[PDB]
Amino acid sequence: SECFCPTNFPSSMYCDNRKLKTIPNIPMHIQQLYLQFNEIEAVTANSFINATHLKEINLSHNKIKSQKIDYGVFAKLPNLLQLHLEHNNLEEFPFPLPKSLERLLLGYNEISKLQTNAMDGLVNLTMLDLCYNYLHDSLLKDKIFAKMEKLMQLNLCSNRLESMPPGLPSSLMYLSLENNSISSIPEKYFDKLPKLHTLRMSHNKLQDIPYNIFNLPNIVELSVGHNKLKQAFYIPRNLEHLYLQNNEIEKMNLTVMCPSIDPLHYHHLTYIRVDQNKLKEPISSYIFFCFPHIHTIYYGEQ
Ligand SMILES: *[C@@H]1O[C@H](CO)[C@@H](O)[C@H](O)[C@H]1NC(C)=O
Ligand SMILES: *[C@@H]1O[C@H](CO)[C@@H](O)[C@H](O)[C@H]1NC(C)=O
Ligand SMILES: *[C@@H]1O[C@H](CO)[C@@H](O)[C@H](O)[C@H]1NC(C)=O
Ligand SMILES: *[C@@H]1O[C@H](CO)[C@@H](O)[C@H](O)[C@H]1NC(C)=O
Repeated sequence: SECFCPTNFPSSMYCDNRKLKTIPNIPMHIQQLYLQFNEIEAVTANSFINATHLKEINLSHNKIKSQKIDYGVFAKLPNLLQLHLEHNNLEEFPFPLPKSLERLLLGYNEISKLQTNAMDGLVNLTMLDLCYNYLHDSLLKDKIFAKMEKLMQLNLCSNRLESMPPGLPSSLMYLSLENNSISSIPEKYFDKLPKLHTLRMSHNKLQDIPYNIFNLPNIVELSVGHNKLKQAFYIPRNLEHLYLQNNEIEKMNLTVMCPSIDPLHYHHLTYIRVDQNKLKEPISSYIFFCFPHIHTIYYGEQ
């Protein structure tokens, strides 16, 4: 009676936006369970005991605390693929979790603790969202993501990181580190991240980055706005979108951006954003000969 189970979508149960204080008893045939936007504090075993076929649980926008999640409640679900726990009051990374897990969303919590080996076995994880938490470098230093060899997307934005996370898996394609306090990137950091397509590092403290740190063969989006960069750098062939707003750039040195034109493979660059730098004039018109696909250069004010 508290939830709605449509007869035409019989494996789905909607318990969302109902001011629920507790998770109701879940029938055994339920595969998609929506409990978001409630006032739930605890996740107890008694609610899930027969619900062995759960593939997706949304518990986002609740008041769940780490200490009120019963041991094993998620881990005993052998087909759980997706777990949403964003917008809760979690202080630590939840464990144990089932190894079937593919997508785990933990954004907007208070995660400041991450137990040694908490990520082990999550070898099927493709998406991990930890944005808006309290992570700091010591939690990540032992290469904790390294065995997640299917991980495609890692969101670590709006945390308390001072360094680039070490030993990220080589599968990774999307890395967000926006709104941390990262100031350098170590020399060969990207050597074992050849699949990186999207790198978001806006709102950090980047300044004296290595020459050709961003010479990345599969990068498509590079977002380094609101940092302290003084110079342009070599644009890699694959890049399409470049976000450089709100840095300390006096001139975009076109020769550094493009030292040679190869007319058999033109660079893919399509979009540059450079507003709120210290540029006196537009970039040299010769940019269009190295980057023939440029459709927009946003200058705003400087
Ligand atoms: C779940 O089913 C078991 C039988 O495997 C039963 O003992 C238990 O009481 C049931 N739980 C419910 C209806 O919540
Ligand atoms: C991971 O995914 C594949 C199917 O894509 C499956 O065969 C394998 O059993 C899964 N591993 C775990 C530990 O759930
Ligand atoms: C940075 O993160 C803090 C919390 O860590 C948040 O309040 C702030 O808005 C964030 N800034 C941006 C630009 O996202
Ligand atoms: C471009 O960069 C090179 C090396 O940093 C330098 O020799 C040259 O003067 C620069 N050209 C400009 C700023 O127009």
